[PDB]
Amino acid sequence: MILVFLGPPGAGKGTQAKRLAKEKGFVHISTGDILREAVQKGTPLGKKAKEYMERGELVPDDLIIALIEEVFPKHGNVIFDGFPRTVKQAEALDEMLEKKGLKVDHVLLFEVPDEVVIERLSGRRINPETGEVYHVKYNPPPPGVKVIQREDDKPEVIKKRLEVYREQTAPLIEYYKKKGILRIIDASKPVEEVYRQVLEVIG
Ligand SMILES: Nc1ncnc2c1ncn2[C@@H]1O[C@H](COP(=O)(O)OP(=O)(O)O)[C@@H](O)[C@H]1O
Ligand SMILES: Nc1ncnc2c1ncn2[C@@H]1O[C@H](COP(=O)(O)OP(=O)(O)O)[C@@H](O)[C@H]1O
Repeated sequence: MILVFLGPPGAGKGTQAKRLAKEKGFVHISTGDILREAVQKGTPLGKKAKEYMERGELVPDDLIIALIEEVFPKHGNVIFDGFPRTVKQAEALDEMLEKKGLKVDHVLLFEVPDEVVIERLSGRRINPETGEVYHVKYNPPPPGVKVIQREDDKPEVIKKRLEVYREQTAPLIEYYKKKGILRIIDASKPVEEVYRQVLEVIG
């Protein structure tokens, strides 16, 4: 089963993907996580992507399409988390899947208001060592766990990321509606409740 998680930054896509991957057996592909690793390792991809990421802009399509091809599994259960983010990316994904004899089975839209995701992003914290994601209110780190705030989780960058989502990524909702595989998740609820919706959609 191939899943696409679509929705604004901070909707909880990574959080749901990690739990679903562990409990139900999916490979989790997060373009955000992979890009951040590239920046940290100072690869040619990382050095180019950094400037876009830090300003809340999308990384150019050709770079992202290559990234995904590099980590594409042969078949089986996959969650695409934060990919595609543009129509060109969605077209490219369809092509990649086709050449592997695969197709997108469900696109889950994580529907949630901007005020909800602003609080989620502003309070998001990461353990730079384990990569585990926390939230200063909704999932605080335990005593003794050092965390950091991502550079792109600052207020002006959150604003830009949401504008970019509405401009370039939101059109994918109707792209996938036309194909008849879009399913709406209410992502404004607590983690367990969103997870049960995800499981209800995919069975
Ligand atoms: N599919 C993609 N296309 C273009 N840029 C991307 C893509 N995925 C991630 N990025 C870049 O990485 C940043 C953070 O990725 P994102 O998916 O928002 O991860 P997170 O939601 O955990 O912040 C984006 O704002 C953008 O700069
Ligand atoms: N349902 C939820 N309710 C409250 N906070 C959440 C929920 N899901 C995730 N979070 C927190 O919100 C932030 C964003 O979650 P994340 O999974 O990184 O979103 P995305 O991958 O869509 O950007 C994180 O700090 C996370 O701990």
